[PDB]
Order: sequence, then structure tokens, then C-alpha cells
Amino acid sequence: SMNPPPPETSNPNKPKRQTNQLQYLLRVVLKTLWKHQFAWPFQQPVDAVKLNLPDYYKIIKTPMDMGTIKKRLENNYYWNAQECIQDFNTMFTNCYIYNKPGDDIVLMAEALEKLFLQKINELPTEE
Ligand SMILES: CNCc1ccc(-c2ccc3c(c2)[C@H](NC(=O)OC(C)C)C[C@H](C)N3C(C)=O)cc1
Repeated sequence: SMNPPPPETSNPNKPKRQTNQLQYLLRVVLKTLWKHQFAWPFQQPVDAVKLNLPDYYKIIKTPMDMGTIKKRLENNYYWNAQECIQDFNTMFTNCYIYNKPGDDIVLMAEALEKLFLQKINELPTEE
């Protein structure tokens, strides 16, 4: 059981709402990154067992990925848009913590992050 369980994606005890910013985060931000050429390593949790990287979860204690983020948005897990934005930022930061400059995965993360920032710079207004 070398991998940790994946992050929680649903919780019936948290209140739920739909906001225009949350719609944008799923329909524009997540979907645009998801289809990107470099999205695939980030579409599910890092499988440290299959990659045979037993130090990954020794280093990364707040894992996050777009598969999880997608489910969180679909399940109304986030109340505030910033909770979702923070999950994206955590995902990128983890990649930068574990890997090194010049690694293909870092270039991939940098490209996705630039696109992410372009899209959240056009986040719609709050209710
Ligand atoms: C059939 N399995 C396909 C697959 C292979 C590798 C990865 C994957 C996921 C996460 C990460 C990796 C691979 C990185 N390995 C690597 O060779 O990256 C290439 C593919 C760019 C290392 C690092 C721990 N990392 C992250 C996200 O930090 C995902 C799916």
C-alpha cells in the first residue's frame, strides 16, 4: 500500500453552491488545461508505486491533481473559487518541489501553469 489514498472529492457535511466563478473554473479553466498536450501526467494522482518513486510521498504531503480537482468541482466540494485555485497552485508547486529545472515534467507544468494564469486572469465577477 505504498500510495496514499487519493484526496477526498465529496463530502455530504459541507454546504454546496454553484457560482459563476466555480462554473468558469470547471468549464473553462479545468477543461482547457485537461485537453492540453501536456495534461496527461496531471490528470490523476501521482502513482508513486508504478513510477517506483518511494520518496515522492515522503517529500509531497499535500498531493493534488486535475482528476481530483475535476471531481471536486463536479461534486460541489468547493464553496469559494479560491479553494479550487489553491488546489491548482498546489499541484504545480508539488511538481516544482519534487523535480528539477530541465526535467520534461517541469516544462510541462510551466506550460500548463502559464495557461492556467491566463484563464484565471479572466475569472468572472463574484455574486
Ligand atoms: C501508463 N502510465 C502513463 C503515465 C506515466 C507517467 C506519469 C507521471 C506522473 C507524474 C509524474 C511523472 C510521470 C514524472 N515522470 C516522468 O517521466 O515525467 C514525464 C512523463 C514528463 C515524475 C513526477 C513524479 N511526476 C510529476 C507529475 O511530478 C503519468 C502517467
